[PDB]
Amino acid sequence: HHWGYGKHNGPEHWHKDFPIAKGERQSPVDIDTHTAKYDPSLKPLSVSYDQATSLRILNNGHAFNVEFDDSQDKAVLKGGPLDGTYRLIQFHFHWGSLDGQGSEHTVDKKKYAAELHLVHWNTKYGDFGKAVQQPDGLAVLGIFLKVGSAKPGLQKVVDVLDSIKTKGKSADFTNFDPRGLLPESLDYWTYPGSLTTPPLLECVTWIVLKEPISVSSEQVLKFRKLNFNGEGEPEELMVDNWRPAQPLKNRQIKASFK
Ligand SMILES: NS(=O)(=O)c1cc([N+](=O)[O-])ccc1Cl
Ligand SMILES: [Cl-]
Ligand SMILES: [Hg+2]
Ligand SMILES: [Zn+2]
Repeated sequence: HHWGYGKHNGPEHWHKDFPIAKGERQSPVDIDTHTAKYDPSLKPLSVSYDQATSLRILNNGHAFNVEFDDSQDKAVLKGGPLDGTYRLIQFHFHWGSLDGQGSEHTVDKKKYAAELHLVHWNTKYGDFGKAVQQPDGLAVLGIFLKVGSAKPGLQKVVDVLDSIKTKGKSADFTNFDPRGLLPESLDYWTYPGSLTTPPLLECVTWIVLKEPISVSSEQVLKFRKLNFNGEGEPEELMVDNWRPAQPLKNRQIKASFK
């Protein structure tokens, strides 16, 4: 009985094996744009993905990960609310069964069709493993996806999904440039949070971009062809793999823009 997104193992059940699910800084959260406050103390956000080196793509049972070689100082996120440098290790998405839902964070209660998460670990901690034992160990750059015009830079990911349909399958995925998945503006909202998936560790500084990227209906439709199940098992489409908004509690969301 592994955690998942179904009726008997979904978000409302996670707290049993992962008590921190009811913690003080859980993610995602609803971003109330009117309550968010512009923060002058925030420094310019820096996303440097020019040397990013992808290795492979994997269906892990709850989503698919595009993994990067993080053994060297490449693909780094710094500035903004961050102290020091954070290194990109992987990115993945959360999406719905319909265009009207799919994102984890919401904006004034609005749900987007999907949400992209670029995961980075604080280099001061040596590696990802040690980083997730720290309150400021991770930084996730979140980007909303809406259905409209296709995103050319996403097609290479879409076309390889047919090879990793079921849980456990992986495939080489080199030379993929994540810069092609970024919107024009880096305006963002930021707050202290957690992993949105078990173990739900509270080590994340969330940086959610205001401007969504547009992807085509065809592209998201292919995301929905993936399977939660492993090969040879009854088909359970990989859809609605998103956790709903959690209590903001003692937290303030800061905006990088006026
Ligand atoms: N959703 S997330 O970005 O908080 C996240 C997801 C996973 N995952 O479910 O593979 C690992 C790390 C992080 Cl920070
Ligand atoms: Cl597991
Ligand atoms: Hg999983
Ligand atoms: Zn995620």
